[PDB]
Amino acid sequence: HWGYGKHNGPEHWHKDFPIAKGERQSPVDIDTHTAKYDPSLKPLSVSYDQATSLRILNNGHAFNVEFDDSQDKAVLKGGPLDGTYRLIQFHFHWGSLDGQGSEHTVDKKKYAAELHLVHWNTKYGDFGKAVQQPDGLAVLGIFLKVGSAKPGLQKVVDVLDSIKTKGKSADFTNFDPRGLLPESLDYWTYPGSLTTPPLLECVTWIVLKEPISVSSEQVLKFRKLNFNGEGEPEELMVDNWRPAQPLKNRQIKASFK
Ligand SMILES: NS(=O)(=O)c1c(F)c(F)c(S(=O)(=O)CCO)c(N[C@H](c2ccccc2)[C@@H](O)c2ccccc2)c1F
Ligand SMILES: [Zn+2]
Repeated sequence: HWGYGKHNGPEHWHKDFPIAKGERQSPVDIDTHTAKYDPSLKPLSVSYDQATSLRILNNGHAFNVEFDDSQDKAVLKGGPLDGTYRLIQFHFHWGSLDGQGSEHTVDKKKYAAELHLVHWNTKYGDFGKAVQQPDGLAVLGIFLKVGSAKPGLQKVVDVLDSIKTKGKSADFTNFDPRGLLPESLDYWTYPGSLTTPPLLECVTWIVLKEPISVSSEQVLKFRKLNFNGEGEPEELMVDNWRPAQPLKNRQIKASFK
């Protein structure tokens, strides 16, 4: 039922998922002056050299690229994390215009889009068990601004015409997610939640300070996707972001300054 429109969007999600009004909901505005530099935070370790992508799917909310996570390959650790987290999928959130689209904001600034690389804690054995845990997931968030093209994105962009509508999927092998990272791994971190139903409070968020640049043409291709299925009226997949939620009790920590 849920989606991103007037009658089913963010302001409605609490009826099916009352945690929507919980104490550790995401995204949030990152007030960069209030974030605490934490000298005890470790550099983030991103090891994606053996990542194995499997498919790409239009799920009617966004598109996912899912990875084979049955071996110890693409892993996030260090930073604020205890233990090892395995990459399972990435997706994006983006706007109808370049001035909105991100879920997190930085001093109220919205970016054109936001990339989420979703990892589960290997101590829980699989992602379905990990989402039931308060430290089950680590999501790496990367802002996108419009400027110069991101060459590492173009393989994604060029397959989107094959998954235009809800339910469509394709083969999507040998995609290297290292091509979506910025130069710097400096980050903010805080405890939060999934930003889509079921909104589980299971995520350690790690948001990189440095955005990647993508071209205007690359993001225009995201905006040609459809929310609807094949043979329903066409509704462009745009503005699939949840707005910032109350920070409540929480402290955002910075790895830098
Ligand atoms: N922004 S976010 O990172 O919070 C987020 C999304 F915004 C998002 F769009 C997805 S999605 O799979 O692309 C479509 C909505 O379910 C998921 N996918 C969930 C997921 C995938 C892999 C491992 C854990 C969670 C979703 O598929 C899910 C939710 C709850 C329980 C199992 C799986 C997601 F986690
Ligand atoms: Zn997301």
